[PDB]
Amino acid sequence: GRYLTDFEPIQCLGRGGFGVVFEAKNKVDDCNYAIKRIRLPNRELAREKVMREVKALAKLEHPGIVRYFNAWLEKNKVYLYIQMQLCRKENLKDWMNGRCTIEERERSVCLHIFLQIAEAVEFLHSKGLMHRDLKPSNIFFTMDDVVKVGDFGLGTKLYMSPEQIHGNSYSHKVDIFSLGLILFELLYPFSTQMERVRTLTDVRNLKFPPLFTQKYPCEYVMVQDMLSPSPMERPEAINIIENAVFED
Ligand SMILES: Nc1nccc2scc(-c3ccc4c(c3)CCN4C(=O)Cc3ccccc3)c12
Repeated sequence: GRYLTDFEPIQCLGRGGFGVVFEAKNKVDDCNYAIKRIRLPNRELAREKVMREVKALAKLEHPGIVRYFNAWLEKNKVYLYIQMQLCRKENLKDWMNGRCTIEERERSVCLHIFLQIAEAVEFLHSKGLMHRDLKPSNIFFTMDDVVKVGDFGLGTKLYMSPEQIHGNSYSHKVDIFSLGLILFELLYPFSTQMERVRTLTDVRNLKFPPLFTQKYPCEYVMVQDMLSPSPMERPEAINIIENAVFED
């Protein structure tokens, strides 16, 4: 089909239960792209849902949202292709892994990163959309270093709000919970992978390393709020963006 004819596959970038993402070079324009292939549901109503979802996402233009290029269908069982700007190999998880000391995690740089994520989320919320899948392995950097919120719309539960885990009804407030943990994680580097999971699961339960609360008193209170078991109590993305910790 169009994919094999117009593109040269380079490598596989990711494989969820949803679909697959490939790096592919367009033969005509010579640029490399990230192309997600999704198996389309056989049922009529489920297909219409997905096709409306595509039409909503295609309208999205924001500094913190990956640039969209094209979407199309191909028959084998039908597949939906979505062609997006190719971000860097190193995602936010990799970024944090390569910087394991306090000196390597400068306050300003970390907050500038978090702010861009938070602004992308605020933009989606204001449109009536939620992200649902905010985690460091799904947060990207463009070639020119702009932070991008990852794949969404159509893995660990470590960043997933309690209500979202339990299959309970939920709102945009789920993204705020995810934001809290990411803010903590940006400011608190880890020696080992096991320390990371040990500490993060505690932070989910509102139990904080005493060195974090003393070094980051303001953002501690903020993270505490964003991590309420009760979604109503979590602040709006706009409130977080306008918080005093992002003054300068
Ligand atoms: N863009 C990417 N660059 C490098 C590696 C990877 S791994 C996954 C992606 C990626 C990122 C974002 C998105 C996708 C793959 C598919 C759809 N999409 C979105 O952000 C959703 C969206 C679709 C259409 C318009 C706006 C947003 C990736």
